[PDB]
Amino acid sequence: TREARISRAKRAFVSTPSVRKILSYMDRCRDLSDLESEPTCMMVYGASGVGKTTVIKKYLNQAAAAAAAGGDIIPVLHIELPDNAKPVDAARELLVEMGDPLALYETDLARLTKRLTELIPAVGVKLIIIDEFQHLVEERSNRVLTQVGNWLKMILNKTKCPIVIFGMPYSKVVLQANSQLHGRFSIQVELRPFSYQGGRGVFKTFLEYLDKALPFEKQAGLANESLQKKLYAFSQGNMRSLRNLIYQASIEAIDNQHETITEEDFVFASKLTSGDKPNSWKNPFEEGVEVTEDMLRPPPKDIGWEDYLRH
Amino acid sequence: TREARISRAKRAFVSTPSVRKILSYMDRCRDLSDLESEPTCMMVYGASGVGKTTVIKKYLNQAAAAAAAGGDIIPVLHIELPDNAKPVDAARELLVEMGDPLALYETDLARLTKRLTELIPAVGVKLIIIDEFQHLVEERSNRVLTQVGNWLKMILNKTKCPIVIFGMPYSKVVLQANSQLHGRFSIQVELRPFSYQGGRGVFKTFLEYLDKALPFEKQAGLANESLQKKLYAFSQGNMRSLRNLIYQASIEAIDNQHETITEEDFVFASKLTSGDKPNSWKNPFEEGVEVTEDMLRPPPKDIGWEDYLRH
Ligand SMILES: Nc1ncnc2c1ncn2[C@@H]1O[C@H](COP(=O)(O)OP(=O)(O)OP(=O)(O)O)[C@@H](O)[C@H]1O
Ligand SMILES: Nc1ncnc2c1ncn2[C@@H]1O[C@H](COP(=O)(O)OP(=O)(O)OP(=O)(O)O)[C@@H](O)[C@H]1O
Repeated sequence: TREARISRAKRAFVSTPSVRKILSYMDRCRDLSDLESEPTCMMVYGASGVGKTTVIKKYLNQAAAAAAAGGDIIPVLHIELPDNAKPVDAARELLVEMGDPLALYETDLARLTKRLTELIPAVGVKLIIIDEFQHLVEERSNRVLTQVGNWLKMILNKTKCPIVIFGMPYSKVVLQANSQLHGRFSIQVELRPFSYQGGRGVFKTFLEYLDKALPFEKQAGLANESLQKKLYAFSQGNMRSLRNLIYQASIEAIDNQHETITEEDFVFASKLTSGDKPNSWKNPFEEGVEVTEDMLRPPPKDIGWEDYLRH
Repeated sequence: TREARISRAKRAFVSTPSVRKILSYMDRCRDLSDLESEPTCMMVYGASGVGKTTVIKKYLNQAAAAAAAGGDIIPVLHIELPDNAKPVDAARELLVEMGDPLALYETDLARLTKRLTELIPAVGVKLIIIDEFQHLVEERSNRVLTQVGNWLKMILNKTKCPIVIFGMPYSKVVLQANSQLHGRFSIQVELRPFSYQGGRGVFKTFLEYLDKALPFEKQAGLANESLQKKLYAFSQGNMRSLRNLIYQASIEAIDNQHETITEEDFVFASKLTSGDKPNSWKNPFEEGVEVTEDMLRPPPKDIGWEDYLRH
């Protein structure tokens, strides 16, 4: 098995230009906010499985590895909002995250704000990052709760720490609720999936950078004339499922004697990870499924919005 | 009676490949976690009576027999969470378990964390194992409490000891509560019951290894053409009830003159241990009950989830 090759095949990262555009903007946000005056407050979108958490873990690596190895400073922070977040609920988890506090046996929402606003200059927080903004909409109706939104405006105007919010593409109507939240968050971006399969794409260079990143030491055989056809036939532009199927083929090749990912084990990888796909999506690998041109069609605009049509 | 034969008939263990897969993964977790950097933190599932406690007692035998006979080291630990566990409640029982402390007349949850984090390198804990993770969901509603979850993340990030959590299959939504708990627990497995009765199963080899493991010195007569039919008719794939009925037949055979388990005393064993079964489950042994093919049907996916539908 040689589990080093397995973990080294799973932990692989390809920097598409949108990702480095993002990380450049967050360093821009980090040492552009001067902690004297009003911050910049970027907002990042992206659908399910487009690489968001990988982006922020890249960011806390390249921004906080040496400063977390040096001492208890914690300049950048990483937060997910729990579902249907009460303002005291999000505030207390954001508080027990940073520092070494006890911090949550009292739930009073004024005195823990006191403790968090005295601690946010005490350890020297350079940036606060929130992962999951779509948790503030109701399940069965599309009312949105902005107790946490006005609380986040309060902690923004209290201490001038920059905030970078990630979230689903349907989570922006929450920002359409509070207009002061809408104006305070100026930079919204678009981390949409891979667009086309027609040729000379960013998809190409991503694919062959992943190919040299793979643990097989000669060639992976991928990013070819017909392979990206069935690859884009399998995953829409969907980064998580593409990488998942690729990893599930790579483990199958390293289970036995195999020199590269080839045409006997990539099929069984299509057999496993075909579960999340819809019924009208077509299964292209086993016996005779040639792929029409309309099925490599680019992803629509409401690609991170199908959590929202039904209600 | 000859109670040696009774205890030697009760304490019998058959290593199906999923069990040795597990124990290989926990030795992998034990001396893969280096106690310098971030651990691996496996999670194990399994329904009621699938052999979990037997697996961990096998593990503390084969991992800690000689080191517990040598001195007070206690490298591996065994913990069950009490029901509706307060963080101080789970922490104090995890504390009085290891070492020889007094440890629970104070319930302060900061200073006992102090004592436990100075003691976890003092005795040299190699691994902490928790049995019962399903105790953190509410009875009447499906709110889950994650005071203990964030406390377990705290003790995970404080000292870098690997943690192996066992639990019910419906207990994974608790891990879906905290996303940092979800990401910190990477390896989740599937200890599901025995799948089919159709032939050439793992069930076969398990059955005849149990047959040679039985105290009768010629043959047990089991694992035959028609016996596994009524065996899988009695127990679904359910290891506890299968082993229980087998033991209740073996005691009945050794109560009087009997040379093997046979067709007069195995019936009375079906008479006793038919209580836990549902009403629509069919009782197949007494007079004329031939078993249809649909009743050897494989167990469903929500087989460890019927504690969860009603609320
Ligand atoms: N730039 C990249 N290069 C290689 N693999 C990537 C890249 N970005 C993401 N992946 C893969 O995609 C998978 C999904 O990542 P991630 O969870 O960050 O997406 P996401 O949009 O945050 O999904 P979710 O929002 O549901 O968490 C990861 O397992 C990772 O291996
Ligand atoms: N590999 C095995 N070989 C033989 N017997 C076994 C094996 N595994 C389990 N058993 C039998 O199954 C019974 C139930 O064991 P165990 O309690 O570990 O299951 P469990 O899933 O932990 O149940 P619970 O979770 O309710 O404690 C035991 O009495 C044991 O005799």
